[PDB]
Amino acid sequence: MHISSQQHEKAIKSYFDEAQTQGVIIIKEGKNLSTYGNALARANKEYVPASTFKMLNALIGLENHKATTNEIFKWDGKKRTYPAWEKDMTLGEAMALSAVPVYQELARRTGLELMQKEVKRVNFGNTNIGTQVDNFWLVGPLKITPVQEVNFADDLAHNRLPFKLETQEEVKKMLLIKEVNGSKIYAKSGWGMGVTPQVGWLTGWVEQANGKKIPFSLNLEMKEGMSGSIRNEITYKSLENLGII
Ligand SMILES: *[B]([O])([O])C1=[C][C]=C(S(=O)(=O)N2[C][C][C]2)[C]=[C]1
Ligand SMILES: O=S(=O)(c1ccc(B(O)O)cc1)N1CCC1
Repeated sequence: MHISSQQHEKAIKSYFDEAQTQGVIIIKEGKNLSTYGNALARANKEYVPASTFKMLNALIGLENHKATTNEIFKWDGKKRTYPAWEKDMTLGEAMALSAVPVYQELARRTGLELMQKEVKRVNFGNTNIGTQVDNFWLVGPLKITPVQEVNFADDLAHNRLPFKLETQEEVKKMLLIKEVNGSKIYAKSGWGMGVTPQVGWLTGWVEQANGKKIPFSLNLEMKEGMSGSIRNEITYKSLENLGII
């Protein structure tokens, strides 16, 4: 179409500039990776996955029968960092709320030995989980690049990960976050709150009406008093500017 690549690049860069952060959004169309934003060198740098790891945590737990999709993880009655976590929920509900405590219970059921083997088997990021089964995705040592995250999303969107088809479909059902004029957006957000600087992620794919799937990964620096929803807003504006939604 008739908009120049120079104009697309400038527009998407301006979304990051206007949020007063530094970031990149990687788009994959077929095999071709396109990098946009205001800090392109972030594309092959390593960051903690933070809550984007919930996608893989869920695959591993379901594959290894550590939970079912209808199982209700009970709230233990203790005060949580966020009040909306103070309730009983399924893995899918916990995905949408990014309820760390539920996914920490799942990681503990899986256990360190099995978790390390599965993370190696999938070859996710730097593949190192260290010795602490319940926080390795939050504070290190596990790290991943935005290129690696968009390639993970590409794999999951096309059922190419080494898990059963049914497992992948169950996790994909948990990730629907927006529907825009016949396009569906499947994604998981991430916010590394226990690292400095703090990393923000939104990793997923657009499923267009025609069936084509376009993976993406947004990566940026989360700064003092930014809203979580800036990740979503920059992402939707960028995908809209490119005509993907
Ligand atoms: B996630 O990236 O959406 C996510 C990570 C960490 C936290 S947390 O710092 O509030 N937490 C409770 C124990 C670690 C929330 C969300
Ligand atoms: O995705 S999160 O990191 C997240 C964290 C903070 C906000 B906010 O108050 O603007 C939104 C989402 N998360 C923790 C609970 C959901």
